[PDB]
Formats: sequence, structure tokens, C-alpha cells
Amino acid sequence: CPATVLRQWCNEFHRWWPPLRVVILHAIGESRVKELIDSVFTRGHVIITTYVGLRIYSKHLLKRDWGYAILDEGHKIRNPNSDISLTCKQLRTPNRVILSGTPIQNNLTELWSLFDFIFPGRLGTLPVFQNQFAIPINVGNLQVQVGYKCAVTLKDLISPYLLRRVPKKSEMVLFCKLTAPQHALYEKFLRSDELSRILQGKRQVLYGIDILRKICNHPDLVDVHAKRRSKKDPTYGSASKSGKMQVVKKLLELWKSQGHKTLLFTQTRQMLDILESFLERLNAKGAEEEDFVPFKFLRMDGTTSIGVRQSLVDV
DNA sequence: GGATTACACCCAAGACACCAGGCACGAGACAGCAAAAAACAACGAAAACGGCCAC
Repeated sequence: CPATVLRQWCNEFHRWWPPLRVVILHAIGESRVKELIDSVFTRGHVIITTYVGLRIYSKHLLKRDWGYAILDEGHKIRNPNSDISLTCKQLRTPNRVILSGTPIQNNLTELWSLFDFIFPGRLGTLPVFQNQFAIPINVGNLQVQVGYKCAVTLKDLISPYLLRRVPKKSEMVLFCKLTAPQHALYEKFLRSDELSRILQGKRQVLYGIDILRKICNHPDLVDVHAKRRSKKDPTYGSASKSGKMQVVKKLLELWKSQGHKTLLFTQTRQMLDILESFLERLNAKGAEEEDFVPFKFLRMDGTTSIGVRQSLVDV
């Protein structure tokens, strides 16, 4: 189980079934873990492990036989060929159960790799799994019917191996335009040597679409002095240059006076600096004048500690 | 019988090819102030964030 539910997983054991003994894979539940191993198979009933902690004591875990196997992680297995398979699929037990309602999110290769852990391959090998129906599903008449049967065969083959069970919502998508300073920086980066250099193969496209998203968030994020002016230059953020501040200012102020607890969502902690300078400036403007209320934001990320979590989640 | 009549035997001029060496090509192989100094372009990038374990 993840490290965010470690105590939780021991808790239901304690409350529902006290007769079941339990031992987490930590300093308690290099010799000390070996005395822990002493009578962890006869006396010990259930062993708990964080899915980072197996490769801390795997020397004396993967060796002996095991019974029932539970893994509460269906998005940290995904596709094959990773440390996942290295420390997981070497377990010695038919009983293999995964607890996750989102196993399929990227591709059917993840499906094959997840089916491998539970069953020894009722479908076939990875080359077999691919050559069977990988391309036909993607491309697809000339595809549908043969593809229809080749897919329903898979559905009947794996269906008795994974269970499936399922106010209102408004999805308004606004299509804003690139500003003129944005279009200039877009064309400048558009016609440059680095893009072709990435395309031919010396680099990866992952570093050329991260920088063209770096300009869409706002112009001032493709600067070389990003860290040098992120939190010590009160002009780094700015407004109306991003092409989205106006549909941010208007949309957030339509709820600020309306009193609607709203969620602002990003992906980068670097753009958090800009949206945080922006909202501090909004706070300054509101506080200087009257008939208003402080914006009162907060930012949470991996920089903070695991202890904080729920607290802010609650506040 | 023995010498004219004929035919064999060889040897000398002859030729073609042989043996080698020249002669020309043929392309490698060069190989081209020294000392001093300054300008002077080009040699030339893994993003970013999280979930951890160990501080």
C-alpha cells in the first residue's frame, strides 16, 4: 500500500479482525529486521509493505514462499520493463490481486503488464499480445468486424480477471488567443535550430513541448533568469500578458464577491509563483480600497511535508 | 658392272617466336621565408514535479 495509507491499512486489521496479526515493513511492524523475520511466518500472519520499501529488505522477503498477495497500486505498475517487474512479479504465489479502479489510462500495454501479475499469461507473450490486436484497435470498414471479434475475444479472456463497477457538472471550456507578445515569442521559438535538432534525434520532444507550454502559461516563464526574479522581482508575474489573466481576473472576481469556494489548478510550481504574485497584487489592490475581502490563497506541493496535508486540506 | 637414274641424308640458310630490357607512361609523393602578434568564428545544453527514504 502507499505510504499515505500505511497506518490506515493496519487500522482495519485491528478493528475488523483483531485475530489477524500484522507487520509493516519498517524499523518495527540490519539484524533487527532479521529478528523481525524470526516468527514472522508462523507467528506473523500479514506483512504490510510500502511500494518503495520492498527494495530495502527484499533480500529476505522474495526468497521464502507466500500465500495471498494484495497490491493497492494500479498506476505504479502500468507497462512492463521497469523496477516494478523487477520487485513484484518475482513473487511466488498464484494468488495475486490488485486494488485499483484506474488500471487502464495510457494504453493496452499497461493492461497486458497488469494481467501478467495476476495470471501467468492466459493471452500470450508481449510480442503475441501486440501482434494480436495492438495495431487493429488503433487503426480501427476493413478493420471493425475482424477487430470486433479479436477484441471481444480479449474481453471474454480477461473479463473474469478484473471486476468493473462505476450533483451535476458543467464543463465550460474557454478558447483564448495568443497575445501579440505571445505570438512573437511563439514564432521566434517556432523558427529556431533547437526544434529541428530535437526532431532529428539528438534530443527528446519532451523538452520542446515543455517550453512551448512554458510560454502559453505566460510569456515571462521562458526567461533564463527564472529563479533569479521569481520571488524577488515584483514585475515577473504581471497581468494580461498571459492571454488568460483576464479570463482569470473576471472569472475569479465573479466568485470573490459571490462567495464561491473555487479551485485553482496548475501543474508546475514555477507558474505558482506567477499566479501567487498576481494574487498578492490583487490582495494589495483590494485592501487599499474598501468594500472587498482578502483573497486568502495557499499553495501545496512536494516541497511541503507529508505531515501538513490533511490540515490544509481541512482548513 | 657401273654409272646413269633415282632418292636419302643432312646441313645451312632461313624464319618465327622468345627473352629481356629499354622507354615511356603514370600516378604516387612531395613540398615548397623564418621570426614576431593580434584579431578572429568555431569548435559547444536532459524540463519539471512528485513520492518517497535518509538528513
